Amino acid sequence: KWDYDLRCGEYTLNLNEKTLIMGILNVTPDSFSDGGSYNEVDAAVRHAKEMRDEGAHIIDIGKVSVEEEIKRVVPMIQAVSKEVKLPISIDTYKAEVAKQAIEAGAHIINDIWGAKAEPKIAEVAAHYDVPIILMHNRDNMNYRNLMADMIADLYDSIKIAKDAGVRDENIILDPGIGFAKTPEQNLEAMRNLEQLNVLGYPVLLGTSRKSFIGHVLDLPVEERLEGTGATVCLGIEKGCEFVRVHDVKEMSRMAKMMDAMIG
Amino acid sequence: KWDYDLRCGEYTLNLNEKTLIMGILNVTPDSFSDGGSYNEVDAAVRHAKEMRDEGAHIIDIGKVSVEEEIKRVVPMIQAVSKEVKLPISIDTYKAEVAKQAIEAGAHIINDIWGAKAEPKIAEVAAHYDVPIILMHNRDNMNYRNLMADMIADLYDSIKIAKDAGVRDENIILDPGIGFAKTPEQNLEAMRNLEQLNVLGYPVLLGTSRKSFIGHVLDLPVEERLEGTGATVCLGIEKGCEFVRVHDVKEMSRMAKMMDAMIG
Ligand SMILES: COC(=O)C[C@@H](C)c1n[nH]c2nc(N)[nH]c(=O)c2c1=O
Ligand SMILES: COC(=O)C[C@@H](C)c1n[nH]c2nc(N)[nH]c(=O)c2c1=O
Repeated sequence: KWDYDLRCGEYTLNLNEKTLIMGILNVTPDSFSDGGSYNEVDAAVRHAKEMRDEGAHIIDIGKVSVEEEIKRVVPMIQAVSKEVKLPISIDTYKAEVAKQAIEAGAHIINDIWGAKAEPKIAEVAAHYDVPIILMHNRDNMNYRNLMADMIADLYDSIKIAKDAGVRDENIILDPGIGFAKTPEQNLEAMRNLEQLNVLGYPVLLGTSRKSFIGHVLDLPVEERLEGTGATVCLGIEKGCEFVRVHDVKEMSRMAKMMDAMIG
Repeated sequence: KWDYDLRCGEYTLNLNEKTLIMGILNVTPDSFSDGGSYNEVDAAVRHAKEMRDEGAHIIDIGKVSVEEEIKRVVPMIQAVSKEVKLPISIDTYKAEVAKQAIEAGAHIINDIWGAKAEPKIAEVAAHYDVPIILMHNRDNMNYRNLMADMIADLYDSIKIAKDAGVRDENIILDPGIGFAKTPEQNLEAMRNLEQLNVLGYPVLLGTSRKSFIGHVLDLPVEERLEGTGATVCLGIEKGCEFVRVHDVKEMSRMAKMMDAMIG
């Protein structure tokens, strides 16, 4: 299906052999600290190592200014990248934060605003030649046709990315579940996820422990592993290449079993 | 989709509103005992109650002779049925065991041999007017076309059932995952499960903690919740009306989330 590999500098990711697991890193910051403290960064590193040991293929790291956001995240990327042999993505929508994070050692950019909040981030991406995840987002829930609108919206991000020099192969899409969508809309997007495929890019799903799962099951954030699991399984069936998750152990197993079944 | 309800005597099951959960009952027998002992039956009852409390819609209860099999199972059905307001299925392929179990208070018959080991069980079913689950089974793995063969095989069971007087509405099918199939064949059957639907009957999936999950994940029986989960999710996507499971709590949540998503 994919005639290319996601090239991530020193690491290469194969889009065909298995669903790729993106682990979500704890960023619990130290009070008293601007960033880089031993407690912050060591807690971070230990979590990255755990996620690595549990089957994570990527480590995702990401109010508050840009000056600060950098002081916070840069020390973490520097440490995790040295100590965890695994590609790193920076979870930011800010061009300068993305620039700093890549200089620090991040391999992938992860923009929850699909390059629309700071189009210059697409230029950063083009320049450094790193994959960029463009997630579906908007400031309203005023759709006329959820999926058609989503696809139009995502496609507007593809345009910004390609206009900036981003190679097709460095583009990944994200339905932006839990964003700018009612609970019912999130379920509808899940139900029709396979439609994103016609756009011709790898798809990352990010549903981990989200509010719509709590809304279906009526369970708090810490009781959402089974709901996340369902969404991950459905997502894999519908052709997604990555899943962004907190529970790396559990979701790796479900993903692996799904992979085996869908052949 | 279903213009009828599964009628189970005092209980009625709706095939449309949600995936129905069949909990698998522990039958840990007492040594020294022929059956009916306080420890056996109380352990059984407590488990049925737990499964009830965890979201189970049916309680499934089932070397060794027929005389004995009855002495073992009958006391359990009598107690569980009195004390757990939930339909009960007897897991047997023996006509007389099925007869005794229904007299005891079982509502559904569950035949892993699809009425081929003891065709008279279909007559028991017709007579008492209870739903019967016909599972796919055979004494060899010598297929020419797994799915086509399976469908032919299941259909041979439908014939035995209908020839005996079994109303269409009292028929449920089961792909018989983990039976007469290599690991690779089990995965293939999972992958193509939706094909069972053309037969026009409700489908029950029974994959809980099975060996093929252990074979994909390389994990022991007690470490198979995530694998079971995957198979349950896939199965629901492919149109199954029931799932037969050990982990009632966890699988109820995954099922419920799947239901919400697939609308
Ligand atoms: C730990 O989870 C979060 O930090 C919650 C939100 C803020 C979040 N951040 N970034 C994301 N990035 C992609 N690509 N897809 C997502 O669904 C997503 C999110 O849901
Ligand atoms: C606790 O699990 C078991 O007792 C293992 C086997 C023996 C088993 N018994 N009956 C079944 N009945 C239906 N309908 N579908 C099944 O997959 C199944 C089975 O897998």
